Amino acid sequence: MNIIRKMDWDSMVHEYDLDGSRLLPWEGLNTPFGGAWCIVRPETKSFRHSHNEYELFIVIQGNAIIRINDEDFPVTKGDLIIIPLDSEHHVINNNQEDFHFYTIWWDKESTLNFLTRLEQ
Amino acid sequence: MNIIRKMDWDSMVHEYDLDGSRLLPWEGLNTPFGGAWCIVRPETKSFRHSHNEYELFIVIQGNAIIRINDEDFPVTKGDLIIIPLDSEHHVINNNQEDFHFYTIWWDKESTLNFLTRLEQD
Ligand code: NA
Ligand code: NI
Ligand code: NI
Repeated sequence: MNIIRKMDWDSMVHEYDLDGSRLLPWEGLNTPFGGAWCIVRPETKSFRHSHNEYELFIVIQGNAIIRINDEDFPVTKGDLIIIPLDSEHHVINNNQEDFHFYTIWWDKESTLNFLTRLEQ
Repeated sequence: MNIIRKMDWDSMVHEYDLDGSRLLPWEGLNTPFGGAWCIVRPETKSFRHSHNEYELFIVIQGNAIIRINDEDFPVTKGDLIIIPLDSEHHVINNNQEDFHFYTIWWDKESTLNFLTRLEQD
């Protein structure tokens, strides 16, 4: 089982108009949530969407405006954002510096699935 | 409820020899995990402990050493670290700049407690 994953900034995967690195798959790691390290590149904005799976953002570097429903939030390093269920959300980076955040998402399914694997 | 919590660094609570900002409590937030934004100050180390709970570190800023049962894991921005269950873990910051990481921890008690809450909600 692998304790450490060194970040490889050369193998980010573009998805939702951002460049990310997903937590999963990770063999041996049983979690009740999913995650991703996300980079919104300068002068861009991520794809807008909503969903039935709880989510929060941990703001790591840079500055962005985060738009939830029709509202905007200035955000910066250290800020936490909880996205309400059924909310359109996306991230706007107007700065000449990459915007980094980590997202964690979870629901009933992911939590039960964690419990099942500890059973088995 | 609160959609956003702006970080105030001054309000961090010192514990295990680091400065932390715990996620919980957060009214109306139901999670199957806990967590915290942690800073190991320059030229300091955190309090070593072991536990049954699962735990993951997301390394945010700075360079530092995670010692897990005496083997040392050098880490930087972007690295992720799983803490094996019951391991003897702490964080060593030998240089001149703050070391930041986010810890997320979880167990059967926290997941089941999350499920019980939706059902009660
Ligand atoms: Na600093
Ligand atoms: Ni989302
Ligand atoms: Ni721990």
